[PDB]
Amino acid sequence: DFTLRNARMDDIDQIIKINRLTLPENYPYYFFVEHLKEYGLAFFVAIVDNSVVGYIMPRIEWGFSNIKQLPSLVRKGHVVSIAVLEEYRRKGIATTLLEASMKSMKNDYNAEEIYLEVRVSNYPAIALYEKLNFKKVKVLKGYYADGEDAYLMARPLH
Ligand SMILES: CC(C)(COP(=O)(O)OP(=O)(O)OC[C@H]1O[C@@H](n2cnc3c(N)ncnc32)[C@H](O)[C@@H]1OP(=O)(O)O)[C@@H](O)C(=O)NCCC(=O)NCCS
Repeated sequence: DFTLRNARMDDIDQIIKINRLTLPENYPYYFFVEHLKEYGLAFFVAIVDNSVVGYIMPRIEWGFSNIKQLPSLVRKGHVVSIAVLEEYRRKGIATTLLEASMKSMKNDYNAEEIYLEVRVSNYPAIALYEKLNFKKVKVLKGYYADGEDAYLMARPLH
């Protein structure tokens, strides 16, 4: 009962409201637009009833590796943001978004790994990443503004 496709500039508003509704980290419009162009092949939306109800926003970076079994310097895919509207959760959306984005990160921008930051209290997110074989590879102490820690979580791509 849903549909995956690459993000397009007319989704930006839907993407923004979802961001505003779901998350405390509320980037200005131009931030989504810029990533959408730079890394659009790996930028996906989830669609139900011709509405956007979930999105994933990537950045591709180059720098030091997060993971033991990778080389020192690497191309890495950074999940900057991912949200699904509360009404539509547990229906497999965030798993699919991550999978599409990873496949793209790998085959479109040559990522060797994909990492992210997640609040240590965000149990259902942590559960989703571990299920897709992300591992906790660092605890960022007092990472968020309120002072909450994050786990940096990461996973190689071959
Ligand atoms: C809710 C959220 C964590 C996952 O979205 P989702 O669409 O439900 O993801 P999925 O349906 O693909 O869930 C797949 C797995 O993630 C875990 N998971 C997802 N929602 C969960 C929930 N309420 N409770 C416990 N585990 C959950 C589970 O391990 C699930 O596996 P399973 O259903 O086979 O048992 C998150 O992506 C979201 O939409 N909103 C929360 C926003 C947030 O706090 N952080 C997002 C960026 S850090």
